[PDB]
Formats: sequence, structure tokens, C-alpha cells
Amino acid sequence: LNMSGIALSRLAQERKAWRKDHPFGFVAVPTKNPDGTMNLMNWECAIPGKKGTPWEGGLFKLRMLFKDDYPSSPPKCKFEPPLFHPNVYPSGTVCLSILEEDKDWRPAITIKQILLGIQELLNEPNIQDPAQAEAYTIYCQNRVEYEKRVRAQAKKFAPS
Repeated sequence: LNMSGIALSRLAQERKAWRKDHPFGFVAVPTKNPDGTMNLMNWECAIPGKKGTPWEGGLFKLRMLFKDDYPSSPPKCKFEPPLFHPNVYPSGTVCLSILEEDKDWRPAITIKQILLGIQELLNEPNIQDPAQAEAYTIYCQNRVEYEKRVRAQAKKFAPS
């Protein structure tokens, strides 16, 4: 077997587990190849904002990019479009400890965990590693304003 084999076998297993059971409102489906076949290395996901939070109502689109060395390596997660959030790079790339090899990544981590992890990050930013100057500054300087912009954002991404 090659690196990808390992990755693919795991991803396939991830898929099954997801379809079998997953948090309500969440979405996680592999993309299609130009030929209609599933591309397990690229997943289009959606994270709903948590009720009771300023994120409530929004459905945030995220892309999950897996490398050949997965699960040795974590997937690259990016919001599309990029979100206003202290831990999200302007590119849309999420900054989360579990998504960094040298940090908290563990091969055992599931898509489900990732997703839920991102969801919690949304409402609970990590002041320790700012990824977006703007959002970070506001977050610290004026939460009301921060909350105000977050809500607008949520509205902007509300389904219809």
C-alpha cells in the first residue's frame, strides 16, 4: 500500500461514521471529481452557529483539505468565504491547535471532532494565537462591537 491508501481507507471510514451518526445541522460531504467520482481528499462542510450565541442562525461553509499523509497530518480547514474571527486567517484558514501536527493533532481525531472543535472555536476564540488582526483587536477592545459584527455575519450566512 501507498501513503494515500492509508489516507483513503481512513477517510472512507470517516465518511461511514459521519453518515451513520453526526451532529444535527452539520454537513460534511466529499466533493466530486470532474468525472462524478467522489474526491475523499476534499470535503465541503457546513457548521451551524450555536443557538444562544451571536453565531446562531448562520451556516458557515468550510472546506476540509486532506493530504496523502493523513491521518499522520491534520487536514487544512478553511472557511469559504473567510470569516470574521480572531483565529481565522484572511485566507479563511482556521487556526486551531488540533489542526497543527506539532500541536494537538492526533491521528485518532475524527472529522466529527474537528467540526465540533471548530464550532466551539467560533464562539470561543483563542486569544493566544491571533490570526486576524482586525477581529482580534475588536474582540479585545470592544466585545459589543465584536458581537455586533459577528451577528451581522451570521445573518449574512443564514440559510433560506
